[PDB]
Amino acid sequence: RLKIVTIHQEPFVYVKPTMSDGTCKEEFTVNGDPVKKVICTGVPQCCYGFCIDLLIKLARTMNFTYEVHLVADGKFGTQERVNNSNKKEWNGMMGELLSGQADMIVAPLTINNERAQYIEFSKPFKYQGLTILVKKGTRITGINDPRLRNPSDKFIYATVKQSSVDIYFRRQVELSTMYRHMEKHNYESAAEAIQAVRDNKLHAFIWDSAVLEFEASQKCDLVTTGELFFRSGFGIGMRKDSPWKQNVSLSILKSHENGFMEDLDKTWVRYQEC
Ligand SMILES: O=C(O)c1cc(O)c2c(Cl)cc(Cl)cc2n1
Repeated sequence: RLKIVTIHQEPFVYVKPTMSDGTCKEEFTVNGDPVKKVICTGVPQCCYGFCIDLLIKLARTMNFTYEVHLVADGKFGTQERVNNSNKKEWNGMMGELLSGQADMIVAPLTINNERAQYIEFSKPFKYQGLTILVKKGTRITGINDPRLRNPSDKFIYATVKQSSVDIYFRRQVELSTMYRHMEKHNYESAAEAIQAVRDNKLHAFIWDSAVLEFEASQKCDLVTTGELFFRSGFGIGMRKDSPWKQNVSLSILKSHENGFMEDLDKTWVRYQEC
């Protein structure tokens, strides 16, 4: 069985406890359909969501058995220094895939050149990017809006401390002005930041576009605004010498063409009524 590694990241992967009898609660979408779930260890737990639906579709069309587990260190994966040395090694899911603890990463893993040098990405199953969350009525054109480009205590914007977004802004010389402002207001978690916008304590939250659209679709007082920026995509991760490489991509392309990927978006991200 293929060792699948994933991570808790709503709405792509939800993680909940099993019921008293060890099974996963039978639930259904507002649409009325049965929610597909799988046991993922990390203690057996219940995993479901956009990427789980995708894994199932792949497992079925490619005919392969699998077992899912949650990444041990709870990280997506970046190259960090080990034991106070200059030697660096991948942590998170990147690290588990390279070490053999996993044979495939199924999660919203952002595609980028640094990672592509060590592993192989399938064709993107969904595009990725950042957007801005604000309270309904607030007007912001995007990352180039005046109130973002020229910071002041009058309009507070931020992201999550030590997150991929925070690290990205910190490394861009061109964003130094925005970063100096953000570092003063960054939050401990995305949940707290989102709540701060609802409570009018944070005026704008910069974060993953799918996550923010998910939030806006359920909370009437919140909306995303401006054009998506710093784009890329999410892909399935596998070692370079993987035998499922071409087959995973061919399947993803077919799912794009037949409307399946859009169906997943409608189900897990774009909710009807807020
Ligand atoms: O490093 C990553 O791949 C990464 C990192 C992140 O921080 C991600 C967030 Cl908030 C949301 C989603 Cl849907 C995917 C994310 N991926």
